[PDB]
Formats: sequence, C-alpha cells, structure tokens
Amino acid sequence: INTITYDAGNTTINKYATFMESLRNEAKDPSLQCYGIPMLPNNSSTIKYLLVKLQGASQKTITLMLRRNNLYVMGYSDPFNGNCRYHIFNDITGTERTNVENTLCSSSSSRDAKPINYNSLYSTLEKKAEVNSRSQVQLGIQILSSDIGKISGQSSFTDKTEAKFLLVAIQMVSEAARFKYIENQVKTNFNRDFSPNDKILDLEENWGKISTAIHDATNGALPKPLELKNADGTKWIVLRVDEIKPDMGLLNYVNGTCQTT
Ligand SMILES: *[C@@H]1O[C@H](CO)[C@@H](O)[C@H](O)[C@H]1NC(C)=O
Ligand SMILES: Nc1ncnc2[nH]cnc12
Repeated sequence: INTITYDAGNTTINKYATFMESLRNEAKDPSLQCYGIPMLPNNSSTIKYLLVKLQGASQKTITLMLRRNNLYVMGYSDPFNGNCRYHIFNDITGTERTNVENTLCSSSSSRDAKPINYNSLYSTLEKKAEVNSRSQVQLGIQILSSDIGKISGQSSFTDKTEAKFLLVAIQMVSEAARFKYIENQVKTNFNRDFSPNDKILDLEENWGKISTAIHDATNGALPKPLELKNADGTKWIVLRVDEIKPDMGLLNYVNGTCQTT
C-alpha cells in the first residue's frame, strides 16, 4: 500500500495536482486505462488500497484509505491520542474493514476505532454533514485542511463534521482523483472554498457511469450519451469519451476491455 500524502494545510494547486496525480497514479491500475484515462484497478489488485494521508489544519493528518478500485475512501485514520484512529465507514464491512483498519493503522502500534457511523454514500455523508447536498459543502483545500483539523486528533467530532470532512476529503481526494475536473475544480478554487459545482457532483455521481461509458466507449464514442452536468449544472451530454475524458482522472474500474487510449 502506498500513501499519497497531501498536506491540504499547506499546499498549492500544484501540490494538489501532484497529489492528484499521485493519487491517480497510485490508485490507477498501472495498466488499466480507457482512452488514456487511467482506470482504477479491479478490487483484486495486489495493492487494493491506497492511503491518502492528508494533513490539514494544524498539520493534523487524516489518512484516507482509499480503495484503489473505486478510490473510495474506505475510511480514514487520524492520529488520535497516539492511536491510529481509524474511522471506517460502516459499510466497509469485514475483511476490507479490517484491512482498512489495518491499512490505516499499519505503522501505528495503537489504533482505536472511531467508526464512521455511516456509510460513505454521499447521500449519507451529506445527510451526516447535514447538508442537502455536498453541493453545499464547500470544498477547498483550506476546508479540507480545516476539516482534517476538525477531525484529525479530535477526540470528538460530530458525524456532521466528519461527514463534511469526508465529503470534502472524498471529493477532494477521491473525486478529485477520479475527476480531473474535480481536481481542477479544487485547483481552480484552490485558494478558496468552493461549492462543488454540479459537474463535480455529477461527475462524482456519475463516475461509474462515466467510467463505464468511457470504458465501454468504442473509439471514443460512449455507448450512450452520458448525461452529466456541466459545471453550471446544465445538462452535459457526453457522447464521447473525449468530452468527458478531460474531466476524468480515474476511471472507475470497469472490467473487460476498453480502448486503452
Ligand atoms: C507552508 O509550507 C511552507 C514550506 O513547506 C512554509 O514556508 C509556509 O510557512 C507554510 N505555510 C503554512 C501557512 O502552513
Ligand atoms: N467514501 C467515498 N470515497 C470516495 N468516493 C465516494 N463517493 C461517495 N462516497 C465516497
């Protein structure tokens, strides 16, 4: 397992970009790519996971453990009380959950669970973030950083805080990794909180669809228009990989073959 570390607390677009690239590079199946979009490995990769050690506010860190396969943050750990406090979504269930715990807390002698008392569905996180939508959860490095700060090492944080952080982290890490677009959003908004636009959200929501679409794209043509959202929330009908590709950082693993380039 690898740790892409990203210090959200002190960072730069470029570092974030690098983080993204690292994250993508770490997350992606080295060999899988559809349309030049790296794709996440299946869930049978040697290295299933990836850690994203985010450092945020007060240099507090939260390590996201991302399943490389779908770059899901499976939970995260934060150094808490000398413990690897691992917080795993409660729908990280058994062996992954142990692996997530273990992975999160591999080089920590001590661990303590602070489960994410919720699954990682955005809806969940949003619910838990008590936001209607993570559209409402501003993303931003600072937010992430701060969020990291609100969570990492924090004996208590509400699910809300966590969920927000997760929303933030997930999006700024995984989604951003998944979607260059999102990455780009972050980067574009690097010095600011930003409300993830609909495209972020949409991409996020449609990543698998996109990945699928892209993966299943024949010579660039998405099997089906991907109805995505433009940044401004307008419908964005992607017909072709190339339309969406730029947004894509990672394709969700989609088995079978695709035009790798
Ligand atoms: C960020 O880190 C750089 C060097 O890595 C340092 O000069 C700067 O003070 C740090 N900024 C903040 C606000 O953490
Ligand atoms: N936990 C998570 N990690 C990455 N992407 C997500 N999308 C929704 N939940 C997620």
